Amino acid sequence: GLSDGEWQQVLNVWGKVEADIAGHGQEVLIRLFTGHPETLEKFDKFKHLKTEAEMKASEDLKKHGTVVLTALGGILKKKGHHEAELKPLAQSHATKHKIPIKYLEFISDAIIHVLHSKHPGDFGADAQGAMTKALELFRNDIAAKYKELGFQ
Ligand code: HEM
Repeated sequence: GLSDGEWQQVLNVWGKVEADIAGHGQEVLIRLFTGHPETLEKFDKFKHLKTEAEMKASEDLKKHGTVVLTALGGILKKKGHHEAELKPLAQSHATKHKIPIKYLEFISDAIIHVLHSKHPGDFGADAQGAMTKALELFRNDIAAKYKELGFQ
């Protein structure tokens, strides 16, 4: 649950992402894959990537980064009223991709890391607080659907 002022911070930060969605999406996935190499094994189309240089050179990884952040941005713009947008993603990630909630924690922290890396000194403590709360809400509502499905 976020206040109006917190949502305003989230959507202000998101403007930074929308200026370069592919570059942000690429770096988020690279941070996930290099920090948590077990996550790469869930992607049949990226498991061939052995080095970060190959990851950086992969145009399909940048494409998928655009898909991921476009979906997340659509959810964030609903300011919590995201049941219709979130349900299909919860279902596909639990039942088809088999993504444990832990990996959603990993990618949430990766987003925070990338924002500081690309905007050092321009991602203030209030903005980090609000973005963190928004990603916690996203993860918590996914977790509720995971529990319904019995997925661990
Ligand atoms: C912010 C969190 C995430 C968002 C918004 C997101 C979004 C998406 C979307 C929109 C798709 C394509 C449609 C679909 O299959 O539902 C997708 C596919 C997929 N996601 Fe995610 N995802 C997220 C996190 C993760 C994480 C953490 C993992 C694994 C560590 C993951 C694994 C996958 C896989 C394996 C696919 C299929 C890729 C393919 O072969 O095309 N997702 N995701």
